[PDB]
Amino acid sequence: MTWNFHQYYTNRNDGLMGKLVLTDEEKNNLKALRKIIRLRTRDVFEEAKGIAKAVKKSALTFEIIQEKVSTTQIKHLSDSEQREVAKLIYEMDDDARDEFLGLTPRFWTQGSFQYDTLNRPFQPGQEMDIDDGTYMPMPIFESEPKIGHSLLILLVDASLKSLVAENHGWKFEAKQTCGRIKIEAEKTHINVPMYAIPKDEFQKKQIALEANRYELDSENVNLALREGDRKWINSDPKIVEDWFNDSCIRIGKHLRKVCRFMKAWRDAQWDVGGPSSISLMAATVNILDSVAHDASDLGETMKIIAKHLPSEFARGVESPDSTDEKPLFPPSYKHGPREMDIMSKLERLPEILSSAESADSKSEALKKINMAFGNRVTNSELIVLAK
Ligand SMILES: CN1c2c([nH]c(N)nc2=O)NC[C@@H]1CNc1ccc(C(=O)N[C@@H](CCC(=O)N[C@@H](CCC(=O)O)C(=O)O)C(=O)O)cc1
Ligand SMILES: Nc1nc2c(ncn2[C@@H]2O[C@H](COP(=O)(O)OP(=O)(O)OP(=O)(O)O)[C@@H](O)[C@H]2O)c(=O)[nH]1
Ligand SMILES: Nc1ncnc2c1ncn2[C@@H]1O[C@H](COP(=O)(O)OP(=O)(O)OP(=O)(O)O)[C@@H](O)[C@H]1O
Ligand SMILES: [Mg+2]
Repeated sequence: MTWNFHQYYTNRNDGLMGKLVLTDEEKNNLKALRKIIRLRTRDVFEEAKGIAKAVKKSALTFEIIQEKVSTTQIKHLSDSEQREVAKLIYEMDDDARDEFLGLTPRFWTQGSFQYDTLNRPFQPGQEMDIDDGTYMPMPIFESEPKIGHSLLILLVDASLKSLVAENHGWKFEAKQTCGRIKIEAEKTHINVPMYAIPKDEFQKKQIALEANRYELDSENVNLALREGDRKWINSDPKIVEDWFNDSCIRIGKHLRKVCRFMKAWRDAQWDVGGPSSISLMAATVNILDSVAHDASDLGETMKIIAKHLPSEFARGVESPDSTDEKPLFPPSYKHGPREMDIMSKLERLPEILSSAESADSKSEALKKINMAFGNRVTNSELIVLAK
């Protein structure tokens, strides 16, 4: 007997899609969390700009600057951090100070929350994440921007830390590409990567936008590296977003669904680790662009995807952004223990899907396919006998 799994995957209630898509409680909870961080980040920058504006008018001692800082939200930084902030503001150039007084922090969400691939967590320790980037409109720079890299990082840290001090169960964590607020009890964390963009082009596009009811020069979108050798690196997140969105248009609405399923499979096989979300997306896109498939039957499509995935990761997965210094996934001749473990799981997937298809009953078919996605869908009646 052959079983069809289309309803198993796509049913918005009892199906896998029904288990992966965020509830209104979780979705609005993430939006509220993002709103709080955006408000605080802007308020913190205004407080810092207020101190700098006082400096501009009447010359203040470094002593007075440090006491002003201690009263603001910057106080939630360490004593050494508070002092450097007061030092940077005090030792700031006259021309550099004018640039800062006009600094306007902007925000734009990237990642799965933006292109709607965000799944509900499965195993303990797994969390939902919002990738809300902060943009700093400044003049184009080559090496070091007008407004210091150190100052921008500290002010963002102060904003995040000030929110942690106001919430039990919240914790701050610094990664290489962003600052992070972790909410363990809610299985949630928000990442805040900082970018530098051309102020002139930003104002231009903003003026045209408001009058019409717009991506800037990609080479001038600089990501701030916290612990890296380089303070800045040209990493435009818009490249990945446009790539995936264009792929969804080119391939169809079933692309986001199958991408969710592979990520759910990833969450089921590893409590932590496994292939990156972007690597799964890129590989899946390559398959649906090269191999014929039927969107009306995502059960067959997933089988087709699982069949070709191992060869995709073996070849190595190229990044949608050619600017990337590394591929999303290494080729076979560069595989270590980590990649071999991933290859082992990938080769196992198609066997699991086939086994579930040849099960003796709906009940048996459910638990077999649940080997790939874990126990989420409990309704075996979603599985129908193949015509
Ligand atoms: C990203 N971007 C980008 C560009 N170009 C290139 N090459 N790379 C880039 O990364 N161009 C545009 C943008 C960079 N420039 C801008 C970034 C942010 C803003 C701005 O006014 N943001 C608003 C919020 C936008 C939002 O919530 N938006 C919502 C969308 C609507 C909603 O969710 O309700 C959201 O963030 O989810 C704000 O700061 O309050 C204005 C311009
Ligand atoms: N160019 C480039 N961008 C990346 C890479 N990895 C992550 N990013 C960016 O970082 C953002 C967040 O990526 P992830 O959180 O790992 O992927 P995701 O789609 O959010 O997956 P989940 O977080 O598991 O839902 C993405 O929107 C990408 O733009 C990479 O290797 N190259
Ligand atoms: N090439 C890149 N360019 C810009 N940002 C990136 C890039 N790769 C990852 N990021 C950022 O890092 C986050 C992805 O996290 P990563 O894959 O580094 O593991 P992690 O979440 O740091 O692991 P852990 O949760 O154990 O700290 C994304 O939210 C993204 O904003
Ligand atoms: Mg993410």
